[PDB]
Amino acid sequence: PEMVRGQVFDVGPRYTNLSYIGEGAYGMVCSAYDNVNKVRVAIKKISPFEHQTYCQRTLREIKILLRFRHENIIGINDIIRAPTIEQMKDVYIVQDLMETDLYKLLKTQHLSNDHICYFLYQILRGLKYIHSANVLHRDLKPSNLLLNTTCDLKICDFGLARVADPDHDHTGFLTEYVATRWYRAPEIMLNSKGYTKSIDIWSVGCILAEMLSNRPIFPGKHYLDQLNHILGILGSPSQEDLNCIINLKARNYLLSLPHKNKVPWNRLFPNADSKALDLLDKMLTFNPHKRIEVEQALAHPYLEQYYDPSDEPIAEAPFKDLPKEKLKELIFEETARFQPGY
Repeated sequence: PEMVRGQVFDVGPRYTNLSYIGEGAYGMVCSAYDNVNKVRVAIKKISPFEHQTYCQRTLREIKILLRFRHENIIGINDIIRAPTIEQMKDVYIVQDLMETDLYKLLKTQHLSNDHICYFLYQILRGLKYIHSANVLHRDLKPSNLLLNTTCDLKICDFGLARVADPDHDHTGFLTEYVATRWYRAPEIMLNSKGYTKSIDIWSVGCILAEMLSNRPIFPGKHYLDQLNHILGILGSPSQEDLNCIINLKARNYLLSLPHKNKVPWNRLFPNADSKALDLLDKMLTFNPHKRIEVEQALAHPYLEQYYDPSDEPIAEAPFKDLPKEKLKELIFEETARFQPGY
């Protein structure tokens, strides 16, 4: 069995000539030569079975990626695992090799307005599909937007995804949250569990801002700091927006802050296309009920050269506490289609 950094990475005989990429979110990633399709691919080794949280996230990711089929969403090409539950200790997920990601690109490359426009279009087209499936991604950020050498953009990492549940979105002030801090919507810190589509649009708006300047717009260092970054640019919420926040601790926190005026986008982003900044404003709207929706964003004048709703498909099959032993069996079942025979 082939080794990579002295750990087993046994994908053969189909996958050979391995090169290390990284130590992943949790699990090692290599490129490898696919000897069937005659192209290099990406492979991630996952070893989740001792922990119910890792079983849950792995199962969730696999079920979603296998159900989805869209040019702006990473697909699963193959899944390698043992023929029996008892022998199954790792799972290998095979994807198209994506040479970079928006995180890497932003650390080194100035993006043209044409690239920003194209990347935003692709993000929203993929997101239209995800949301049409009643799914929230909940961890959109540059490193979760993969790109290949022709700049095809594919959303990945559905580990924190959920079925949308607006009727159970409410919670109290300072309720703990798991998704990446810099791309969290203001309401997460105030009164939201992140079970509405508007959570994802905020993250997209953060990404657009980042594309414009190569720097995160709201780099908070700790839970409440993230909200305070947001308010520093958007300015104090209006009375009407505060009236929407019934929770007293959340509303009173916002009323305790000194009045702060809006920082105009065109001062933050003096080289930006004016239509890009109009769309940015609408995605980075404090009130989630007033925030633009994905399909509305696609129809925005900024994207008019790409907008084509007939070429922006929706999902055919929208989605509607298990011990790790049951989750292992479900992962075994979910990966069965890739085993030799059919």
